[PDB]
Amino acid sequence: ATGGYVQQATGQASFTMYSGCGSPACGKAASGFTAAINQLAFGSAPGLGAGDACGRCFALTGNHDPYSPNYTGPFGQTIVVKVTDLCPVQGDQEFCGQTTSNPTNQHGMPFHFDICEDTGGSAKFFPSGHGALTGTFTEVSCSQWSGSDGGQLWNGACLSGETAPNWPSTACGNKGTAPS
Ligand SMILES: CC(CCO)CCO
Ligand SMILES: CC(CCO)CCO
Ligand SMILES: CC(CCO)CCO
Repeated sequence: ATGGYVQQATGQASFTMYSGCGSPACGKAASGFTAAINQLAFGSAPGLGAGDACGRCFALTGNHDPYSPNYTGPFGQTIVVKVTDLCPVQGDQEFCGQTTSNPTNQHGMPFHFDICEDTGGSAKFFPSGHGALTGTFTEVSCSQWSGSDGGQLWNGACLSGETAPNWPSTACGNKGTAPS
């Protein structure tokens, strides 16, 4: 996409959970299930505002635990998240370090969703004892997402991807150039 960001409506991803998603990088939280997405897909960098992932809705499915490769299941439910947040490239190199020159993480995945625990998404998705998974995602209409957006936390906040057609398309827009 613009900026060299890798923004595909469907693909393979890794998955983790995180806490404290009430002041996320898009500048609006939401009451439904939410996630952070890796920087290369988010479409912005820390401090540069919302990227084009902001507000888009995705159906996530886990089907492997790379840390317990003999575990056969059960996995969790497929859930629909709204992306509200950035999983930065400069932080966790295991999961969100994808760049334009090296577009997969340490699990070989080109995308990562960090699912916010606070509002219930991770309890639907991760079986007890299996908090890091790999699997798939597909962008869906936000008609498939229960929830209400929070208020703007700063000027420029954006979740306008919530009404956009699936990628390829533009809503909030990408900021600067993707990490190399
Ligand atoms: C759980 C929500 C209550 C306000 O709608 C806040 C989540 O950001
Ligand atoms: C064959 C493995 C067990 C698979 O559940 C054990 C030996 O690596
Ligand atoms: C996390 C899930 C594992 C069972 O498939 C349960 C969600 O209800």
